[PDB]
Amino acid sequence: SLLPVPYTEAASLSTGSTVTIKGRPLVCFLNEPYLQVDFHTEMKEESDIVFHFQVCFGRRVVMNSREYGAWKQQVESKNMPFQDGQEFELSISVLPDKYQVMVNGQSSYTFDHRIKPEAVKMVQVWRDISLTKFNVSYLKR
Ligand SMILES: OC[C@H]1O[C@H](O)[C@@H](O)[C@@H](O)[C@@H]1O
Repeated sequence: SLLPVPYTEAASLSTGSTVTIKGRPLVCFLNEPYLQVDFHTEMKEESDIVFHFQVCFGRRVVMNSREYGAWKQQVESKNMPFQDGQEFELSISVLPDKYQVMVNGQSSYTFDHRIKPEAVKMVQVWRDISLTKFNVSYLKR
């Protein structure tokens, strides 16, 4: 809807930064829609990924990083706070030791930094969703 998907935005992250994403799945969970959020080191899609967050609605969540063109140790979670056919609010906060992911205001996943957050230069949100809001908090030094 509001914003185009794939959605790409140049960004700068550091401790205290928050990325808020608002959207909804394009189809019911039965058809297994996906949602993917990648924090890139460069403005290009082929660049490395500091934090890869992929949701298979109703199934699982996978997190990883792509370093020097290679995927690393994948982390899998079965925690599924997302609701079928519902708008969701996803917020990713940058803590000193890791990323904390909140879904609709509830802590749901964390991922220890593998690469310093300062290496991020772009964020891309894509797959099967309509995007209504994308915001990066630049209120701290
Ligand atoms: O999430 C999908 C993507 O990240 C995983 O963590 C890795 O195993 C990659 O091989 C895979 O292509």
